[PDB]
Amino acid sequence: MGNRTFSYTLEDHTKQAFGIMNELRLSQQLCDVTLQVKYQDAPAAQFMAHKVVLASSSPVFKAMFTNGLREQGMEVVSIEGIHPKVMERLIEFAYTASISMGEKCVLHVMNGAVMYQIDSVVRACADFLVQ
Amino acid sequence: FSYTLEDHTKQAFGIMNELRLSQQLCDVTLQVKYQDAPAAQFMAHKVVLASSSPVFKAMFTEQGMEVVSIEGIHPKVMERLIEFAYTASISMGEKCVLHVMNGAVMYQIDSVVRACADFLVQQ
Ligand SMILES: *CCC(=O)N1CCOC[C@H]1c1cc(Cl)cc(-c2ncnc(N)n2)c1
Ligand SMILES: *CCC(=O)N1CCOC[C@H]1c1cc(Cl)cc(-c2ncnc(N)n2)c1
Repeated sequence: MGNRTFSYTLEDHTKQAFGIMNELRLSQQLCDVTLQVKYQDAPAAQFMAHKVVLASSSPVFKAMFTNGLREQGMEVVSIEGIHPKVMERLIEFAYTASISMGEKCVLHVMNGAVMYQIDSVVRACADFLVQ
Repeated sequence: FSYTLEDHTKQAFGIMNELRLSQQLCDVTLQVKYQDAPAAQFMAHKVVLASSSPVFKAMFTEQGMEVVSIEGIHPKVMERLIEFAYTASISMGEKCVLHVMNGAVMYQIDSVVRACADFLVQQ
């Protein structure tokens, strides 16, 4: 009584939500950006995604997408300086909160994570290197 | 090795909520008309609303900003549901729990329905 308002956090929710966002990415629905990842004259690799989700993972993505002006349809964004396999895992991280690596690719991933200022991935890579 | 950063989705939602409140990257405007109350507009991200509700997901699955009209749900309810989608938290009280529950039912947001029922039964 007394017009008091109560708040309730639903603890399973953000994990289920990200799962749905990842599903939509993989079925290429609602996406508004296509990344064209050109590295060292390999053929360009394409990844579709949602700007709001990439921005939520990376201050670099957030600045890129919120700063200028385009046609507010599907934007094709040229990306250089990072291997597509690295960018693939950084996108997967933004949508899953998980990242996989091996001895042969941890430095690659760390380098990408530094470049996109994904601090939590940088720290996971560090953890991996030291063990 | 595989890592899961257990705090990440909470932090990400924080940022998406910030972008919603600053009206950045939004691709849907909900125009909500109820009874005699003033019309309200809510800008959001279709992918985030879809993440919260099978009804929003079906609704959206067009290019650019889409203006979508909704009738027969009070703007304050819709506002609570949007806030939930971006925070994982729902607010209610004695005099609006049925209204929030109705909204959650309509949008098939089962977690929120259950939280409303829990609240109602506690009274
Ligand atoms: C850990 C190694 C690994 O799993 N893979 C997957 C299959 O492709 C090769 C290899 C890999 C993974 C990543 Cl994330 C990056 C790279 C890579 N190779 C060369 N140059 C760069 N910049 N990255 C290989
Ligand atoms: C719990 C009651 C409450 O917190 N509020 C918030 C401030 O506005 C008044 C009141 C409220 C909240 C909600 Cl979610 C809905 C309504 C409402 N009033 C009339 N008709 C409808 N459909 N909803 C009031």
